[PDB]
Amino acid sequence: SYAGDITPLQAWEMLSDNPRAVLVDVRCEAEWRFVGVPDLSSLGREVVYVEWATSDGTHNDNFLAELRDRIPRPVIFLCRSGNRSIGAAEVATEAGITPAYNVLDGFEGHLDAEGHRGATGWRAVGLPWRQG
Ligand SMILES: [Br-]
Ligand SMILES: [Br-]
Ligand SMILES: [Br-]
Ligand SMILES: [Br-]
Ligand SMILES: [Br-]
Ligand SMILES: [Br-]
Ligand SMILES: [Br-]
Ligand SMILES: [Br-]
Repeated sequence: SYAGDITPLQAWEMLSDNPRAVLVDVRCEAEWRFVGVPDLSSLGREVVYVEWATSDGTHNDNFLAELRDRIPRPVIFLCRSGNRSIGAAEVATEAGITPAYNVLDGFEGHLDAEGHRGATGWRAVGLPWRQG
């Protein structure tokens, strides 16, 4: 039902090929603040921030209303590790905000053998990001 899963580099490529494509960071405010965020300044646009889950881990029941308010064709959804963003992509799709894509591996990726993230995901592949 949602348009597809794309890897972090594919997401960057899609944004770079489509001036009206939108990156929606759906992580909670605590992750934006303490972990960091993608940086689209080199593409002359802003990231759209709408929490899927709030920082207590529970769903933002105003997500759709906020999403429709805050966007800006392709709309690309980014979570911590690529999994909870599928729900956001499905909500976008059902709202006719399409094509809606999910970023595999997310911003931080999976927990590796040492109990560390930063192995896969947006930052691991060095796509533009900032935490100050
Ligand atoms: Br679609
Ligand atoms: Br990749
Ligand atoms: Br476009
Ligand atoms: Br979060
Ligand atoms: Br916070
Ligand atoms: Br925003
Ligand atoms: Br998320
Ligand atoms: Br994970």
